[PDB]
Order: sequence, then structure tokens, then C-alpha cells
Amino acid sequence: ELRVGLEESELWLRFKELTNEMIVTKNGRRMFPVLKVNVSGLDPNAMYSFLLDFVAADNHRWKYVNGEWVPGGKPEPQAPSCVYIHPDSPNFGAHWMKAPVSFSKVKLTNKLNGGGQIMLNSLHKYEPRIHIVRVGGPQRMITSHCFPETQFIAVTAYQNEEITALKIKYN
Ligand SMILES: CN1CCN(C(=O)Nc2ccccc2)CC1
Repeated sequence: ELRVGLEESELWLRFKELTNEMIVTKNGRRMFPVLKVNVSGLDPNAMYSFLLDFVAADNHRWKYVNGEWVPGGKPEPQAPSCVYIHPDSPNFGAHWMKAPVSFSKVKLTNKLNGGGQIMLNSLHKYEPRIHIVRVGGPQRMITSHCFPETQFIAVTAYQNEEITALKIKYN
């Protein structure tokens, strides 16, 4: 059985208990914490691409009102985010299993852009999700996995100073 684990869940959970926030910029901002995934049970000899996307966790716009995040009352459907390909892709199972797969190079933006960067809607809540895609073989296969511990709200600047403090303390 293919196993997918979050690395450093300890720390992600401290961010989640405060409501996590991730900065988006026109040019694209790298994430902290970085999503790092432990994977076992791949065929060491099979070929795989690791993909990262962001599900809109709800259909609402969120606002930081008197020190607390609160959803709006006017939900709109949220079209899916674009996919980020891990730059080690495509690669052997052995490659992916020798150390945590670290998405250190994904950039989050609020503006449609050349590419690389992934465009999110500011003040929406997102749940990171990976796809593990077996490629090159006869049988294509996809395994997907969400990471609720890594949920955040996309912001153009931090609202909760307790997040600001944690971001610096641990970087
Ligand atoms: C620079 N990039 C990195 C490697 N890459 C892919 O892995 N694409 C792909 C193709 C089919 C299924 C999943 C991913 C495209 C080029």
C-alpha cells in the first residue's frame, strides 16, 4: 500500500491552531512552512511526477474582524487552482522515497502570470493536495492526498500578529 505522510506535522499544527496565513504577491511568494511529504510503497523502479494543487476549502471570502477570521455570507463557486509540478519530476520511486519530497520552490501569487507561480484568490481558505502520477509505464495511475494540517488563508499581508511571530520564530 502506497503511504503518504506530512513531515513536521508538529509545527504545521501550531500554525493551524492560530489559523494559518500564506502571503501572495504579484510576482509570487514561497511558502513557510514548506510542504514536505514522506512517501513509501512506490515501485523503486517505476517513474512518477509529484504534483501540488490547492483546493478551495469553502466557497467564501474571509475577513479578519476584531482579531478573529470570519467568513462572508456571499459564497461563489471556486474554479480549481493550477497544478505545480515538483521540479525533480519525472523521477524513479527510489528518488522520491530517499528523502522527504519538499515543495520549497512553489510560489503563490494573486495575479495571472507567465507560469511556475500558482494563482490563488486572496482571503480564500485553501487545503494543499498532492497527486502522485505514475508516468511512462503502460498503466497510468494517480494517488491523491490532502493535508488538512496545512490549511491556510491566502493574504497580501499578515493579519494575525501571532502568525507573524511564529513565521519568524521557526524560519
Ligand atoms: C519541467 N517540467 C517537469 C517535468 N514535467 C512533468 O512531469 N510533466 C508531467 C507530464 C505528465 C504527467 C505529469 C506531469 C514537465 C516538465
